[PDB]
Amino acid sequence: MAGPEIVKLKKILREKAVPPGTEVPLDVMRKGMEKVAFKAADDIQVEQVTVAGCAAEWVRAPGCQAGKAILYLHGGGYVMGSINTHRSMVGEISRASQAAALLLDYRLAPEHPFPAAVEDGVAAYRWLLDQGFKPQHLSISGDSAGGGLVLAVLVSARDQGLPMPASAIPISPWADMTCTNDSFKTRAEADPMVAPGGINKMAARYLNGADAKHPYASPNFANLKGLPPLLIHVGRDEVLLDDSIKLDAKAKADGVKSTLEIWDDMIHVWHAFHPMLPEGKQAIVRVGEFMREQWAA
Ligand SMILES: [Cl-]
Ligand code: NA
Repeated sequence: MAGPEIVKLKKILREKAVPPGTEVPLDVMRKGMEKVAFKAADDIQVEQVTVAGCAAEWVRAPGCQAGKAILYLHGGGYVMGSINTHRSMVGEISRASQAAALLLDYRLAPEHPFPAAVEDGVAAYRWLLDQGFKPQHLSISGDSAGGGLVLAVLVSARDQGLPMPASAIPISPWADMTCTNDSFKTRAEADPMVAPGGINKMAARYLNGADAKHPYASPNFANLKGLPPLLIHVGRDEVLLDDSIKLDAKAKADGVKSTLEIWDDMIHVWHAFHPMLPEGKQAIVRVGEFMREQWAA
């Protein structure tokens, strides 16, 4: 059934998880995420750059093809996460796709609420086009809050007249700020991650009074017509299951070439656990293949 890695991983995550209900201050969560972040592989080279007023890093694994790039939007519920927390996983995505990744330190809430993150994402994409990268040589990817942001950035870029990239790969996307999908109940017991009444708090902090059904905050409610080919990754054992299934339905309905992959026994952004999780490495390899596939077309 389930690999021994995932089983032990779920065990470890449940042991370290903070009890439901307990309110962890934001700076504490932010420092905790930074503290436990995985160190990127020794062969991942990095270059600090500033993009659209944001700190960023070009994350290049060996084997990167010149002319191609990935705009990567990190997870962290729009309130935490950074270049440092995602450098390891992004390095591996760069390895599998044979393309350098632009890891953006976009503005976070509550200091900079919605639509600050979307503006930064769109500006970073504009920046890439301005640097000379061709739309057909580009890809946008991100996890969790970052996965939703991938879609939000695409819709906003499109509305502003920007060309669409060759592909987009949202990982465990959070594309519905309302958090009302059934999976928050049907997949809760199997989701070792936290938890959430904790997730409603992040939505509150990000929106800061904005309509939770705003297209740029919750892409599952947006018009996705014209968006590029999509690869949607999501674990069957996560509370955001329904977000990915509904995103896929919305996309196909809007004429978008969408490919949803629900990985059995997997958890929220299981990719991040590639060091100890075979499925993690596998999923990342798949993201890379899909990106290469779309760039070849
Ligand atoms: Cl923001
Ligand atoms: Na198909």
